[PDB]
Amino acid sequence: SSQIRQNYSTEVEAAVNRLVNLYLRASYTYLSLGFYFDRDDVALEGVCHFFRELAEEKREGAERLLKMQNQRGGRALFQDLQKPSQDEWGTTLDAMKAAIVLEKSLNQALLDLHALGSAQADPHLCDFLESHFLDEEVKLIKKMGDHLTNIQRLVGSQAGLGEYLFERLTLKHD
Amino acid sequence: SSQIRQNYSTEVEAAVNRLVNLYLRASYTYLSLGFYFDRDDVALEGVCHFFRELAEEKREGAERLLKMQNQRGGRALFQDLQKPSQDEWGTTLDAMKAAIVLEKSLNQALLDLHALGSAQADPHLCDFLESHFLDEEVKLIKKMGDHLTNIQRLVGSQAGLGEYLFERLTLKHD
Amino acid sequence: SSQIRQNYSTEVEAAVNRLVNLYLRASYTYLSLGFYFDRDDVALEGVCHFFRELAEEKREGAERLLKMQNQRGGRALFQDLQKPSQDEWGTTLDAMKAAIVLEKSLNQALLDLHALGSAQADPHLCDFLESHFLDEEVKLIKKMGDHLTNIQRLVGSQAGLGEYLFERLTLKHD
Amino acid sequence: SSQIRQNYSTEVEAAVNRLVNLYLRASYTYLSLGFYFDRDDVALEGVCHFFRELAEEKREGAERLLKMQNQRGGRALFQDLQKPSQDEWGTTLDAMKAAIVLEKSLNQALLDLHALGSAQADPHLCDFLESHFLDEEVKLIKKMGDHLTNIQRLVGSQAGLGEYLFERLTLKHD
Amino acid sequence: SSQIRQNYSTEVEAAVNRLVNLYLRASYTYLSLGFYFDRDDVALEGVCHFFRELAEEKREGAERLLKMQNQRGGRALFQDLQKPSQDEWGTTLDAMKAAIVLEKSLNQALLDLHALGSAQADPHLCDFLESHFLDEEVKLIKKMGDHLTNIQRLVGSQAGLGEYLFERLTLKHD
Amino acid sequence: SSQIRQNYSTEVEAAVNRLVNLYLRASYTYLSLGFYFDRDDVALEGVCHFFRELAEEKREGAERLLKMQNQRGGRALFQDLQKPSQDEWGTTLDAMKAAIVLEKSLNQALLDLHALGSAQADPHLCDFLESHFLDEEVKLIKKMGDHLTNIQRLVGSQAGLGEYLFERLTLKHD
Ligand SMILES: C=CC1=C(C)c2cc3[nH]c(cc4nc(cc5[nH]c(cc1n2)c(C)c5C=C)C(C)=C4CCC(=O)O)c(CCC(=O)O)c3C
Ligand SMILES: C=CC1=C(C)c2cc3[nH]c(cc4nc(cc5[nH]c(cc1n2)c(C)c5C=C)C(C)=C4CCC(=O)O)c(CCC(=O)O)c3C
Ligand SMILES: C=CC1=C(C)c2cc3[nH]c(cc4nc(cc5[nH]c(cc1n2)c(C)c5C=C)C(C)=C4CCC(=O)O)c(CCC(=O)O)c3C
Repeated sequence: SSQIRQNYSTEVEAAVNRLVNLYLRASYTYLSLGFYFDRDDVALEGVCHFFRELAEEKREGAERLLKMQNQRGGRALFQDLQKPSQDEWGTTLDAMKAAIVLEKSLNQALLDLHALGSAQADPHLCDFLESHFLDEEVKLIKKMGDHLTNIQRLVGSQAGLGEYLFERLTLKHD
Repeated sequence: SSQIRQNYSTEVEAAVNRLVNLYLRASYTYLSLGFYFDRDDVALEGVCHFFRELAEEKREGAERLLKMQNQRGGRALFQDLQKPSQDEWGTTLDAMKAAIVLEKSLNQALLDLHALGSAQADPHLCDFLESHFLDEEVKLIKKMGDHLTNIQRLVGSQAGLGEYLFERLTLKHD
Repeated sequence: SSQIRQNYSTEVEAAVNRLVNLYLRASYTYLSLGFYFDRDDVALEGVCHFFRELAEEKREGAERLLKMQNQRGGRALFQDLQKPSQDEWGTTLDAMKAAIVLEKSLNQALLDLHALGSAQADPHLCDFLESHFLDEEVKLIKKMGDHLTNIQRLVGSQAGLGEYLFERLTLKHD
Repeated sequence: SSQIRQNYSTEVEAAVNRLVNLYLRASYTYLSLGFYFDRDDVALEGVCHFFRELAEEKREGAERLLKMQNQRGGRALFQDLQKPSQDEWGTTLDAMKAAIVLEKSLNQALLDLHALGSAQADPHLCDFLESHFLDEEVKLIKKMGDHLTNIQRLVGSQAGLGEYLFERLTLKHD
Repeated sequence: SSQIRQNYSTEVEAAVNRLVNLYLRASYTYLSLGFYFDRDDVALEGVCHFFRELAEEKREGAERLLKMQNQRGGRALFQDLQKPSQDEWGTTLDAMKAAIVLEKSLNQALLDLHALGSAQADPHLCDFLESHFLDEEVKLIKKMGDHLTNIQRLVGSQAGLGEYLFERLTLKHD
Repeated sequence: SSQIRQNYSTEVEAAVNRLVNLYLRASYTYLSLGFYFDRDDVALEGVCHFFRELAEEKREGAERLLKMQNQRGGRALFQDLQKPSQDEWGTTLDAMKAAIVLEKSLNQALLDLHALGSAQADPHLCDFLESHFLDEEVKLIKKMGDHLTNIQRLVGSQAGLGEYLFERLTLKHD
């Protein structure tokens, strides 16, 4: 019995350790996506950059859960990281559609972990979770939605030009 | 046939893609190691820091291979990342002994990829590899060896004090 | 027998003097290309600029081989410079397609000279060559490939607009 | 019929395109001369420098004619560049004697093109030519003459010492 | 078996330890040469300075081999340093002729050690060697050759004046 | 008879030339010592640094005797430099014990040369010697003695820890 731990349920840490593997594996899809747009036959650098910073952000979410878990008297247990679920990612459109989903998946996770953190009454969890995680997750998921409208409204006329303009003026304007 | 690729063998990229998975999985052991020393019952922060920067360095080596591979006309293929090969890591001594090895393993890899890069005559590979990889690898592997002498010469008297002094004055002196 | 020369084969310099004429004549195509886009009936200034700096870069590669050759005890022998192999260069697309090739041609040259520099064992050559030449050549040949994807994805819808946007936002964004 | 061209005779551009090839080929002799004094058995660096900047100046004259020609509605046509007319260049004296001549040759050209530009009444030509070209050409041809007096007055006593002093104190005094 | 060493052949270090003694003994000739021109009956300070900095440069090459050798798991073994092979060094001409040779001798050494470093397949050696050693060695050996042309072209008229001018204006002009 | 020399005995210079070889060979032991503590199985960097600066200091003493000797009308004659008298140097304790001695040996030399410089009446010698040499020699020999007390008082309990603390806090405190 680690002289620190208090109010930390064993399921609350089992959930934190799956969260850790979720962030690490979403971080994996993001670099998988990134180098796919650096490819010389896709050549869409604005997009690589979008995804390479996302990958970082996710590794950050991971490191932060690891740190809070050690701070509560948890035992960070690691599992292996499932490889990305597709290799060629298509259009920006399609890449972006895979993305907004990986993000409903992780927000959903936060949502379920936050709940177990309350029905199994857990005060500073039902705050550590929302302040960094729940919140950024909503901002990120709106801005991902706005991107889709935009690339859809563009890439639906003559599509190749839509992709270009979008990466040239969206990641170089706002 | 990607209009870019020239002098890049298919085995040279298969090797680069295993190198990518080697760097990613060594990056995995390093964060596994790091959070283990942030544990409140190990409490050796100097060591967490050592390993958390190493983990980064390795993710860097990875990103750099991914980037050169896309630059040669390669197809970065990803595999899943094997989980760390141990969970509790012991003493700094033992953690450090696991480390100098993960590093002979990756240097050995560089060594074999560099060789296939020449017996299958490959000019800017038999330079991209040494300038970042081969070289840092030697500096890193000496400094890891010097650490062992030091922690061995300390942690062999009354061991607990050796661990402390070493993390307090080595990661806070040189 | 020039009191300097050491380990420098006569074929290694014959190759360096063809390399010199290759760089000088690729430098020639680049200015030929450049003034063609300054033409008032092509009017695509972003492109002239692309090619006028390339022409310089190549004259640089040339001067540098001349200098290393005098540094090894070689006798720089000059030949005349073959005029560009086409006069009107078309579309940016077509101009760009002529380009990525002049560049596989010179990289191939570096590749063959580097090899003769080793099968005829030649240590500081099998380094002078890669550090400036082999390496820049790969970076240049990727970025030329990325350009093609981009102008192809644009100039394939209504083509005239593709050309315009590409020169306006690519050479004025990244 | 290019919607720009006005008062530009076809012979005025044929002359401008030979002028272009004259500047390019004089630029060729100058680098041929330059690397000859970087040779370790001539070793006269002050002189290499003299000629390497001259070579640039000439490439400049060339680029400028190309640019004015595109500005008048001309079609810049390129020809190949005749290799330098000698390989070993001797003494500074002799190198310098080859030089003052390549310069009467190009000034003579300016002189004949300027004339056709008037007997075939051509107003902004019979100014573009003198402002950059005719004028610099006189200053350059005096200073080349002054150099000859000087190296002749020196290199006529015990000659080797004359060469040395001249390159040491002339290109390092005025 | 030193826990560090990897891919380092025993002959590769035996060669590195002779290299160490070569650099140390060339460093010895250079100070032997230096104080000979500080002599009040030679009095040629520009030359002492030339050689005293060369001596340093060589001690540097030595220290650097010692450091890389300890970095590979080698055992730096020292031998005694053979005294300079002449005591009075003559003219600058003669001093300089002894020099360009001590330098073909060490470049030749680099050349042979680099080769054993490859026929006995050794990746980060066949780079540590060229980046500092092989390369500087060529630049140094050209500039030494240029000096000879110069002092020969001077010291061949009335010789005493040639020596003076050369040390006064070469080591005080470029 | 060198027109400079005055009051300089031939034995005074024979002594200065042995002094030169003493400084050069003590400079040799110091680098021999230095790289021994850079070894990855000794790993005591504070000590390498101690000895590498000592080695320099000694080369300085040497260069200074060479310079005064040329200043008096002496003929600096060189001899070869005897290799260090031991290869593995042990403990800091033992390394340090070899050191304080190489220093009584050179101070003793200064002492005997200073004496011959007076019984063979020699005014500016019986000052050049004490101002740089005799004096620094006493300061150096006290501080070497203080080090011994300290490492002895430490390395006599559990010895490995004594070595560590001493190099960590002595070369990083005062
Ligand atoms: C293969 C799946 C993974 C992906 C795609 C991934 C992606 C990243 N990991 C990063 C940083 C990092 N990743 C890190 C440990 C790991 N990262 C790992 C796996 C992944 N990490 C593994 C395995 C690790 C252990 C679990 C660490 C420690 C950092 C650096 C943190 C720091 O200190 O800056 C960055 C930041 C790059 C930059 O320069 O902006 C990315 C994009
Ligand atoms: C072989 C005959 C040639 C010689 C000797 C020559 C010499 C030169 N060309 C230069 C620059 C240049 N030369 C250039 C295009 C060419 N240059 C070429 C042929 C020659 N160019 C060819 C062939 C080209 C096309 C006609 C360009 C574009 C520049 C650079 C202009 C700029 O943008 O700075 C420079 C400037 C070097 C410096 O660093 O100061 C020299 C000396
Ligand atoms: C093998 C025995 C020797 C040892 C161990 C030695 C050690 C040294 N010699 C140095 C500098 C130097 N050593 C020098 C000439 C010699 N040095 C030589 C032999 C030795 N020199 C020989 C042989 C030389 C001629 C007698 C010179 C000229 C310098 C540099 C002086 C300057 O101009 O800075 C330095 C300074 C290193 C630094 O970066 O702080 C050390 C440690």
